Amino acid sequence: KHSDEYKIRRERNNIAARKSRDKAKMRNLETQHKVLELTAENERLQKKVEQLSRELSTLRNLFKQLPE
Amino acid sequence: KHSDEYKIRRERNNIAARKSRDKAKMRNLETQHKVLELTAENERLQKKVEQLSRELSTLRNLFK
DNA sequence: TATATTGCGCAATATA
DNA sequence: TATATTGCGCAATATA
Repeated sequence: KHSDEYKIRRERNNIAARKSRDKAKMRNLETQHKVLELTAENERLQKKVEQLSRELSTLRNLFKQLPE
Repeated sequence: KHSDEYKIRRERNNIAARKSRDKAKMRNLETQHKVLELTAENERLQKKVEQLSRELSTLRNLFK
């Protein structure tokens, strides 16, 4: 077209495009930050599982050394 | 309207630009998938914590 | 009718 | 010389 209506629609779409690109770029930043939070939580849970597993294994071996 | 050197340079750059943004899109999707991986893994580890705590409490009840 | 989404072309820019 | 990167825009598509 390349008329007055075309120039107006292109101006509005260029604004919407930049706004949509900003939203996606921000969503990628929140996703990267969420990986850091989940990784720290994952390391805390691994240490807790390891601690309880050793505590349960020691108690189980303690019960198995018991006579009839 | 355009020289042959320009048409070939633009043809090669379109391949590079598409290849470059294809990898960037895959890296962004990998970060999104890592959220799903860690979320399901943290849920599994929390269930393992609760399982070990129950097995500890059940075994300690055998004292008396 | 409107905005939102996005692969693509472009050229400036970065890098090899 | 070359490819790699990327911020506008464009236009086809999706959505309201």
